Amino acid sequence: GQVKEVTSLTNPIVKDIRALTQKKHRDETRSFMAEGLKLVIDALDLGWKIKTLVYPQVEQVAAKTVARGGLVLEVNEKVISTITRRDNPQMVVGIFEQRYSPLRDIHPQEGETYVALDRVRDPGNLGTIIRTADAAGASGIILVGETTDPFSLETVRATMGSVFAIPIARANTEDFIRWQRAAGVQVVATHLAGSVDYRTIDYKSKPVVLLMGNEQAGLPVELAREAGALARIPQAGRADSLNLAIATGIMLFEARRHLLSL
Amino acid sequence: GQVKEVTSLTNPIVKDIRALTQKKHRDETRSFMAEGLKLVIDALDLGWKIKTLVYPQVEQVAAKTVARGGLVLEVNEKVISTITRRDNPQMVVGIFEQRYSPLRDIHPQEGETYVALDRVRDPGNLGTIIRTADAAGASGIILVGETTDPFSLETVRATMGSVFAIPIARANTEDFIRWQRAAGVQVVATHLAGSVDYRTIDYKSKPVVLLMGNEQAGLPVELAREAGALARIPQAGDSLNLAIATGIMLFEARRHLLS
Ligand SMILES: [Co+2]
Ligand SMILES: [Co+2]
Repeated sequence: GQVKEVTSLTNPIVKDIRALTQKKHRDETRSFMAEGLKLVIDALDLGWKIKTLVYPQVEQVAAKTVARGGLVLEVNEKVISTITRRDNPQMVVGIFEQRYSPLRDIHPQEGETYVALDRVRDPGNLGTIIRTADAAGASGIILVGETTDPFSLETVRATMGSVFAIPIARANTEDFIRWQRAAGVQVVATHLAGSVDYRTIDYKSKPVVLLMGNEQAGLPVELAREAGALARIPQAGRADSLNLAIATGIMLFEARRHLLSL
Repeated sequence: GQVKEVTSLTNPIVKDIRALTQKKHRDETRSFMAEGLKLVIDALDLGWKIKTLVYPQVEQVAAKTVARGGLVLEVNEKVISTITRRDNPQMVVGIFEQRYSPLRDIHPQEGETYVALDRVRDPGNLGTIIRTADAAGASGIILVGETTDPFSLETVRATMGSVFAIPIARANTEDFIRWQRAAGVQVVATHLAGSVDYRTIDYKSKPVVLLMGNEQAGLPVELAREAGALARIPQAGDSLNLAIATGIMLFEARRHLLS
């Protein structure tokens, strides 16, 4: 690794970072950006691999970076707010390697809760669910099919750091169904048609996978057939008009209700 | 003539619609924008005053609009995109009168829950909370102190139309405390110091007001002190998004009344 200074937007290295706004670029580098000195520090203690740092504590992190084998760019106020796209930005920004837990290395144990999200499309929702799942003590997030990107700048930010702290797995629909069948789990799916009251469900017998549907479409029948129980949250009309993050939060706090205490 | 065609983005009438991005014009006209044919329809059925309709059922809405006093504007898809500021926008847009309920006219009763937000600042939080309180059967939202505007475009959007369905009141801290003290309510405030587990509080004896602190400062002493109970949500290792936390509160306060 090495240190190097930059003040030009046209600089080769800066073009590469800004290109992480785009999904296709991030996928090819398997990389992503996270803003915040503190967050950068916490990420390192949790075993995240850092590729580039950008900006007194500042100086020992720069040290740790070069030591494991990656770059360090000192920069002007105009560059940092270009790459992070904020008029008034943070002084520090790390570029890390993405990580996904492979689905077949997940073996749910007693007391555990996972949240599986079928074709989640809103980065706000995805990031808020990740944070909430971490607050609630879930052991993992499983992204099923084509979802919005958990490592995009907008999702990461809405995690407030929880992206570093709870594992995330991705799978197509077939592999997910196979994994769930063989995992010995109670799959609780929110799905209006065929439902029981979320509060009457057995969350204690087996590890729980909470299966949530896509914001607009909801779960398809093939996922919904895979469920041990179909959940609804009773509302003041016969409508289900809950934001996906909110419903997901409600479900996490009920499923772990018997496990969370003051 | 109440129906009228416009081409030019320069056309005065289109500049005034775009002025509803500024808070000051919104406040002095008392008006605001809501996008979507189904939303405009539901607003008209819920009895909101439409000032302006911009664009089959469209024909039906257009006639409710002339019959209730409003103006109709037929326009190019360029025009519609420029007032919104959204790629691929809805094809119908309504401009409505703002409606606040005065606080003094709310007399809470047994089985009712209200949400009070202390200087909420994020438009997406405010909007999802309005929508969630609507879904849970809450009877009112109470904006306490300086808050983000519930009738901004960003808040209205995040409500999914719920801005039309649940009353909104606004009050300075002092009128809230005055109201609350005379209203016969159990105020349950999310606040860490002095708090109990949200699940052990008494949500049955009195109509409940859930009081949710500002996202970073939390509740000022004046409000926390008045609360009948201080609540908290047990977490693994205190940092829920305001709106998630409010949803969880609402669905516990109303746990005994929803089935
Ligand atoms: Co590339
Ligand atoms: Co004006």
